[PDB]
Amino acid sequence: MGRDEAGITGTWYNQLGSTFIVTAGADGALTGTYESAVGNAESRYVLTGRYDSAPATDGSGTALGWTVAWKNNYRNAHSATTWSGQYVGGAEARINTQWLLTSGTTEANAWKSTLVGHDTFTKVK
Amino acid sequence: MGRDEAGITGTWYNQLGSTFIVTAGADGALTGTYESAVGNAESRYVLTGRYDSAPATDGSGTALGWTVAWKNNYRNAHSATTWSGQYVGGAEARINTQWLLTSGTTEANAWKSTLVGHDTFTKVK
Amino acid sequence: MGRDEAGITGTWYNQLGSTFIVTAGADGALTGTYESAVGNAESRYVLTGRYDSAPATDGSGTALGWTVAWKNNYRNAHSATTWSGQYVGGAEARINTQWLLTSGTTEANAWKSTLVGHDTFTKVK
Amino acid sequence: MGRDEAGITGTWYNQLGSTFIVTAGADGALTGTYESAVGNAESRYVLTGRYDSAPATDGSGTALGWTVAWKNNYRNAHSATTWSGQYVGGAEARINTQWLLTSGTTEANAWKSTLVGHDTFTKVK
Ligand SMILES: [Cu+2]
Ligand SMILES: [Cu+2]
Ligand SMILES: [Cu+2]
Ligand SMILES: [Cu+2]
Repeated sequence: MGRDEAGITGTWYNQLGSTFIVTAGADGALTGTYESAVGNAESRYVLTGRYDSAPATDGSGTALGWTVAWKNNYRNAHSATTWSGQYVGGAEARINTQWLLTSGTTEANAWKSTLVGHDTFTKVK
Repeated sequence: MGRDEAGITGTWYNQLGSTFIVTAGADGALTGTYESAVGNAESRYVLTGRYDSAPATDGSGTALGWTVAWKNNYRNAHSATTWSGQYVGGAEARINTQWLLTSGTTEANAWKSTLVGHDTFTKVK
Repeated sequence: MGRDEAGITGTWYNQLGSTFIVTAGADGALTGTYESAVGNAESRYVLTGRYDSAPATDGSGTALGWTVAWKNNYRNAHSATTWSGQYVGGAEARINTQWLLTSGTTEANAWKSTLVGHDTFTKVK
Repeated sequence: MGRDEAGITGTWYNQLGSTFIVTAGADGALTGTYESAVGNAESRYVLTGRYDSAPATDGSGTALGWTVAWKNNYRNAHSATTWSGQYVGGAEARINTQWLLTSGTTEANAWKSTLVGHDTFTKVK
């Protein structure tokens, strides 16, 4: 029922070699797993997020976001990343994101708690 | 079972007058609703996210994040915000965040798609 | 000649206890020194930046930004911070900023090169 | 005298078609002009910034940053962008950046004052 439900659902890969597996729900839900090719991470982590299930029909992308807390049965990196971005459909479909990775810190170290970057996800590679 | 499950669960208010209502699950899940006092928003929006359910015990905060897609039964702002931050417990408990708000745009306008800011949430006011 | 040339010029202090000393030029130039209370820093560092020397007169703030490269005669932290923000005049004058702190890294570590945060500067404390 | 003084100095182009012309000083100064291919901008704007004039020699990039206030003789967009990033030398030399673009706003609208993005600059195209 969601406009890009079919387009978003599936496996995505970013420029670092990380793998994102997501199911988009009719209502706007995103659920899946994330596996990072870098950092203090191993195997799959739970992700959850939201997307605009009724986007503009004027060539605009579809806004979405999701979160991974970097705790699973193997490791705990005491941190969470949120990706905020848009899905762009078509022959070379893309999810273009910026992200914020916050670590748990003392109050004294909170100024250096948050990394920022950008990931581009594609259906191939 | 989550260390700050009790501490995170409940109603939070930020510096803009927005209201965040969240339930923290034992496993790391965050579920709830968000009501923004500003922007192209009215009433409650679904949120989902994740938190570190077993944080460090050295005075460090608890990493977490969540997403709101700004579509509900009243409005659709074709955008999504992700908050990335940490929960700090105690007498004046806080969730200190930075956020990324991405709008759906054409490819030509993608350079101006994403706002960034910071929200501090407290249990009062 | 710049509208907030007088208002911006002088000594500013942020929430971390850092000290910013700046001279605003008529043309839009910012020149001065920065001393950080935190991180891999000691004593004063050169800063340079720019501000809007003819801002809107509708209660709006004055856009500005500046850069510090964290090399001086004492230390080199192989990094640079840029602050982007606005000056708000009046009895409790403020410079409200967000910043990006990029470290020199290998290409493999570039994903974790950039910290993000927010500093508020006041004329007192 | 600066390690990458020669490498940084010159004309750079980003993915939007914008042109950055910079001179790197021996001491760490960056001076030049910026011409944006997008947004509320026309012709050249003054930029100033800083770079690490003695970077690490372990394959690491060179940290740098600069600011443009979007006022010149043609237009005033009541805003300033800061780019924070690193210069990576070699056959395909790059300046990889993230940026913050703050507009002058009322206090009520300050939450939506700041855009964030990322630009990659190359010596060709
Ligand atoms: Cu619409
Ligand atoms: Cu631990
Ligand atoms: Cu004007
Ligand atoms: Cu060194």
